[PDB]
Amino acid sequence: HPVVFRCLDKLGLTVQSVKWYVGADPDISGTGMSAKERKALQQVLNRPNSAMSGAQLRYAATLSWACFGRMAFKVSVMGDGSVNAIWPLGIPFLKQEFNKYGEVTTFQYGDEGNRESIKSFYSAAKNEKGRPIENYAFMIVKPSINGAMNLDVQNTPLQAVGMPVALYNGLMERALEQCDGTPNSKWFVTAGRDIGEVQSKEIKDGIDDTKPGGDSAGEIIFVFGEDVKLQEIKNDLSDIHSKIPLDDQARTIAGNFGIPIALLGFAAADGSKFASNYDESRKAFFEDTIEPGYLTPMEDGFSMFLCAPGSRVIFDRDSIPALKKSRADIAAVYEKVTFIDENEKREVTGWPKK
Amino acid sequence: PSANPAKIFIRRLFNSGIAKSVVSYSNVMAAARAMEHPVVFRCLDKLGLTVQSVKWYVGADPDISGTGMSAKERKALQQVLNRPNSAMSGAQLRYAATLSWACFGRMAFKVSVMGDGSVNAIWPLGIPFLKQEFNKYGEVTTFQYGDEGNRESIKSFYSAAKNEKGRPIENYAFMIVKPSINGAMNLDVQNTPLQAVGMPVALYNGLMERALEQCDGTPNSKWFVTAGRDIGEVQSKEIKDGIDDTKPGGDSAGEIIFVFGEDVKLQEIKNDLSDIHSKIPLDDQARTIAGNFGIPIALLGFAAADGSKFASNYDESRKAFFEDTIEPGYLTPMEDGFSMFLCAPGSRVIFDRDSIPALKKSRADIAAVYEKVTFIDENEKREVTGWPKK
Amino acid sequence: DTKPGGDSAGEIIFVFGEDVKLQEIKNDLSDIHSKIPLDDQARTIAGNFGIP
Repeated sequence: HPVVFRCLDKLGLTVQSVKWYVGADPDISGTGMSAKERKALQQVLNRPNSAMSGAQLRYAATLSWACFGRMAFKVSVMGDGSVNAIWPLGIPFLKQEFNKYGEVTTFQYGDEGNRESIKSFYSAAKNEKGRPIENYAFMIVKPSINGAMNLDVQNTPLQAVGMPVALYNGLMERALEQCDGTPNSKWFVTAGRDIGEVQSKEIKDGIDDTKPGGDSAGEIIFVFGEDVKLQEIKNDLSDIHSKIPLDDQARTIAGNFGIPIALLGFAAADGSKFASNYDESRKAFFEDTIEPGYLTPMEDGFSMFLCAPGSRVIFDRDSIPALKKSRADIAAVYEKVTFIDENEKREVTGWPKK
Repeated sequence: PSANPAKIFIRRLFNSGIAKSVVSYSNVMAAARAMEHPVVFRCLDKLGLTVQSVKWYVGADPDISGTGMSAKERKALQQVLNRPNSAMSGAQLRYAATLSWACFGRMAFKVSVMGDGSVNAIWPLGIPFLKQEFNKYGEVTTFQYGDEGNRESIKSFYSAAKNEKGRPIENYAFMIVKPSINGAMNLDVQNTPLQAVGMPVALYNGLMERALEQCDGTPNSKWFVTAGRDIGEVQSKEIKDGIDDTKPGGDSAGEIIFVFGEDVKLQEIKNDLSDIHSKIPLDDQARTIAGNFGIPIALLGFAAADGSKFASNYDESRKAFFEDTIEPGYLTPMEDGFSMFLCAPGSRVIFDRDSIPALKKSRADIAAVYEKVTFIDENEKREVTGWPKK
Repeated sequence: DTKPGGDSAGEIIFVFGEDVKLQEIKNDLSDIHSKIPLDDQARTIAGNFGIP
């Protein structure tokens, strides 16, 4: 779709541009992984397998989260529990099973041609530290109103963009049909019945000689002894595509996804009134949509299902280009305050303790 | 080897031992006509030039260390990276890769390697002429390049024989892909902007065709004169000769027309061609096509009615286009793929993102601010502004 | 034949011997969705939740 695809690609690229790393948990300590294990998991976090890097994994995860509101992955584990590979699963081809208490016990991945079964993180055998010692899979779900998180209730923007998309498609289809179906002419000429069998040809030959490149281009048309009539045809195609409703549908679709329409490149007549300038919109889009919408869910899910307690997967927010100038300005402002310790100043602006 | 979930698909879609096309014929035709379009060609050229403007180099990996290539090997690979082969330089390789990525959503190259594993040349491969084969576990084994009669087979990086260090010791090829929704990556499913710009392009072409047809077929006349039947065989010629003499350069140019004793009628023919090309929809389609490619319309050159309402200046648009489209969309895939398939672990191919002319003023302006901050080390100040550690 | 791609596209229409009548049809869909009341209802819905 010429509108929804742009939004999905924008979200995917924006979430892709951000990195992460394996760090320590500020809140809970003591059971964390050693430095060697953290560095070992770091390598997998950069090259999950032989056909994908981290950026592509982020892109696929973002697309899955946007379209379906849930994402899943498969994890390969060695004998001692350390991870060595990660694979993404196609949400459309995934099925799950439950026990009588409601915990997921098995993931069924396949279709009518081939099938594969995977043990869930809960049902997989574990070592003394609680880490799995066999291949397993896990999935993340966006909550809903009812509160039953693992059941077939979804929360995605595509729920509500039905009517706008339908109307947009209808208007564009009408516009396409009309251009091909409409005669391409500008004059409509009629004549009486009292013109012979030859002067009738003569008249049209005389008119045709005024075409560009003709023998009498640019001259007047003189007709003798006959009342011919002309009717100008005003083929007004300036509103073939129904500009106003078509723009409104695009605005609604862009809004439901949480993307300021200025960043999408589409038209908006009142930019300065709300979107004061490009940079503020770029900053606001990130801070208000990407951080609480896409970064946090993946961060929390990977931290819950890969790292042992005491460690976490952390996204690097402050290093993004869109926030460099603001970060520098705020950092320069705190340089003057003196009732605050140096460590607190560092903590506020995103730097770690010395 | 059997843990890959991708085996779900390739046993159904791509029978083992049969080479299948990377892209469908319709995509190839769509790409072919794009280069001849007055709108899509400009966008593709803009992307290609902007991407080729950026240099790279071979450097050390900042996250993983050890067992990497020495300085000599890195400098040797630098020569190949600067002069890939006898016909193309680095910039042309970037241009071709950018066009392939923009049109088909995937790029492939062939790498020539000497006996000891060091590289000596690199060649680009045309996506339209490329086919690939899979084993039963779903990993690519052979790349088929050519046609039914003239053919060349290339072993993939995975199945090529390697030395004890894991580097290939014979010619091979590799391909990069853009993920999609269905999860699987190496299948015949693509992700390119050309998927979604069908209707705009079709409508634009239709409107321009109508404009040309109207231009070449509308009578070029300004007056329509009619006369009665009660005019002799000679007076009729006299009337027209009298009217004709008022043409520029005539004997009676600029004078009045005085007709005696006939009821001649005269109507003006207002040929209004001011809207021959359907300005409004034709501009809307161009805006949509430019938008889908992620290029601000101001940079392309086509006009818009709200330039100052969003973008205060031109430089901000130039900077934003780079930072939001070129960096995450094109530079990162090529960087990651080349680092994965050419350099040994502990090393990486790095683009020089901080020397672009568009960002020269911004870097200095930000650097002049950290000079005042004092609760940060000098090394941290250098790092945050892109400078290497002392 | 005056359709785009036809044998006589762009040329005039010359009908001899009949009183054919031609009417222009203006399908004005620029207010198909009732822009103003719809925007007012959207604003009213947004206001009650306390979201600018």
